Amino acid sequence: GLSDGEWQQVLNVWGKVEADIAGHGQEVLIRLFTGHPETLEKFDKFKHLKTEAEMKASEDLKKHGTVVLTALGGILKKKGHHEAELKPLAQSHATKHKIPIKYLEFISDAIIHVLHSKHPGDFGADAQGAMTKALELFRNDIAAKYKELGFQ
Ligand code: HEM
Repeated sequence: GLSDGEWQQVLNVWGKVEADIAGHGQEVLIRLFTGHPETLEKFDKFKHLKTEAEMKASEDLKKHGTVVLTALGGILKKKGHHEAELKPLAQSHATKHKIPIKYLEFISDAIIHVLHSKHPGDFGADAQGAMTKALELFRNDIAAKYKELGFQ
């Protein structure tokens, strides 16, 4: 649950992402894959990537980064009223991709890391607080659907 002022911070930060969605999406996935190499094994189309240089050179990884952040941005713009947008993603990630909630924690922290890396000194403590709360809400509502499905 976020206040109006917190949502305003989230959507202000998101403007930074929308200026370069592919570059942000690429770096988020690279941070996930290099920090948590077990996550790469869930992607049949990226498991061939052995080095970060190959990851950086992969145009399909940048494409998928655009898909991921476009979906997340659509959810964030609903300011919590995201049941219709979130349900299909919860279902596909639990039942088809088999993504444990832990990996959603990993990618949430990766987003925070990338924002500081690309905007050092321009991602203030209030903005980090609000973005963190928004990603916690996203993860918590996914977790509720995971529990319904019995997925661990
Ligand atoms: C912010 C969190 C995430 C968002 C918004 C997101 C979004 C998406 C979307 C929109 C798709 C394509 C449609 C679909 O299959 O539902 C997708 C596919 C997929 N996601 Fe995610 N995802 C997220 C996190 C993760 C994480 C953490 C993992 C694994 C560590 C993951 C694994 C996958 C896989 C394996 C696919 C299929 C890729 C393919 O072969 O095309 N997702 N995701």
